[PDB]
Amino acid sequence: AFPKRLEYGGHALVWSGDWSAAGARKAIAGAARAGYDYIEIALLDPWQIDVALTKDLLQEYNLRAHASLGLSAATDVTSTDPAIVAKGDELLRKATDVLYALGGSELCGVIYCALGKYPGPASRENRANSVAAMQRLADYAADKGINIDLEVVNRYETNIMNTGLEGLAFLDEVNRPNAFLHLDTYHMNIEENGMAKSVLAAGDRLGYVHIGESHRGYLGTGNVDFASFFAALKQIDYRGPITFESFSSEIVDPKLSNTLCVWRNLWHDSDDLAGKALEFIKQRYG
Amino acid sequence: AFPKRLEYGGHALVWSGDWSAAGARKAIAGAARAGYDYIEIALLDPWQIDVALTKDLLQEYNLRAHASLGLSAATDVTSTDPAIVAKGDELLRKATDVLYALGGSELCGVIYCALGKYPGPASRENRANSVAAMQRLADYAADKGINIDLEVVNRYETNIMNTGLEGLAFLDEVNRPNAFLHLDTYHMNIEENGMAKSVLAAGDRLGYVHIGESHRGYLGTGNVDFASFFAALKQIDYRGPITFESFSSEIVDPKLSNTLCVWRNLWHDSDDLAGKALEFIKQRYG
Ligand SMILES: O=C(CO)[C@H](O)[C@H](O)[C@H](O)CO
Ligand SMILES: O=C(CO)[C@H](O)[C@H](O)[C@H](O)CO
Ligand SMILES: [Mn+2]
Ligand SMILES: [Mn+2]
Repeated sequence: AFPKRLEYGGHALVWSGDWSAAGARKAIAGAARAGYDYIEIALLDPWQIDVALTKDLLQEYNLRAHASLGLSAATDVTSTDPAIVAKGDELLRKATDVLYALGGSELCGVIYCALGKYPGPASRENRANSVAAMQRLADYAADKGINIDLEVVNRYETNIMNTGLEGLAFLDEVNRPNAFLHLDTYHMNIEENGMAKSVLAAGDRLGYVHIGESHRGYLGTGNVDFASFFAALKQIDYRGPITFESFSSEIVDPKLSNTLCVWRNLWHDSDDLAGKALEFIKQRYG
Repeated sequence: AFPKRLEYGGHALVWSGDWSAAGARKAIAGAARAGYDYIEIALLDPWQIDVALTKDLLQEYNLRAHASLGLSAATDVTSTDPAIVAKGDELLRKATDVLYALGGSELCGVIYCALGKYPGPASRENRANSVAAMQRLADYAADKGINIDLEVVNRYETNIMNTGLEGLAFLDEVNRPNAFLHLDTYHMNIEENGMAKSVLAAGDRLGYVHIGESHRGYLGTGNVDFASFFAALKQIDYRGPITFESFSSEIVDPKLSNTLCVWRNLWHDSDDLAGKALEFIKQRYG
């Protein structure tokens, strides 16, 4: 495992629907302006990013970067189609290479399956293939000082693991020192028996955190018990990335946004949303 | 409005994944054993139901019945395909006919669209088509002394309306005396700004309630603020059906369960779950 620090990040889609040269500048300037330690770049297509341009922007605004992604049908590492697993491995290697080039140390999100709504439950083979793929990815990432954090998401976004408890059982089959649990308050709000159980169970295996309101809008205007969740992080003295994550129809990534079913306009002002979110988080943690 | 009374029901999928002679009896016996006033039949294919058999079962167990359903792609009344909208009209008419033959008074659930994930946001055409289909259904239902209740569901299950406030605007566009809002605590837990606002706004327009835990499991083992929700119902003196709704991989309807992404086992003992649920509800609204 590679060093983790308590640091606060903003998800790219708070600012930019695309990672164009302009999109990258807007989002990096945005996160820096709001007082975030890092930007979390969504690498659903890790070939599209101009890596040298982004590195220059990170230097220019004195900002760090981590990376999240979700696979697609074409790159689903759970697939019993070996060719599809191989495309997944390839995308995950490229995502790792981009992260390393940007000086990042965390590759997180739905990296262990296709992000979206499976029409049926995962077979034993689906899970086994995901475990093996996360073993190959962890081993690849280990050579480049990178930790992987598997994001537990709700039933509409994966059929592999929907609770931190399920994630930990999975991580125990993976059995890699640089593979961690990634929890997200939005997803926890749906799946978890309260906001503390999985955090307490994870302890040092909790490698990465997403802060999202129940509707993914303004923090504290929804149903997420943040009092409970932040008390739990304290009880294990969590010291790792915490990125604010929010999706509004105002800022749209043609794939990610429709996959995430973001039908509603829950905000318009990126800077106001991100500014208030960071104040909300730091008032309750750190 | 056709008569509504404060009464408690169990959703069929608490007991049975099919509506065969054996499945119908298992669900109706289960509801009766737990002391529910009614069973809610999941009528996703209303041509499947043996109506005489079910009517006999309802007599045998001294139980009333309401029906919920979700449309599918082939019967989507939001569709810009007039043949698909027509198929929707036909299925909802058949559903109404079944409910009428069972002496039921409530057709509820996702009757206004295809239950599931849409590839993009609903157009004003999609919504207009839905409102007009719900007008036609309400008028057909009214001839048979049946109320319809529009169930607001989360972003992964509809693009038409995800909050009670959105539900009420759709409802008033329908503009029919026997059309009502249907709220579900599980969906509210995701989309709503607290558990009171939509209920207080709805008042007499709220015609049907589903009680589901955040994870659709045992009541009071999740994240739903039931205290706030039940306080709000009291404020508006809600006197309508209240269905306990829960899904576990323990009991599978091979269509509905997969559509609802029930990957996890949240319970194994139907009678324990249903019994404890009713006690939980009557303790807070009895
Ligand atoms: O919560 C999420 C999706 O619902 C994750 O943050 C995303 O899958 C991913 O991180 C986006 O890049
Ligand atoms: O909660 C629901 C689905 O998530 C609705 O009640 C269902 O679509 C339907 O009513 C089940 O029959
Ligand atoms: Mn997340
Ligand atoms: Mn429901």
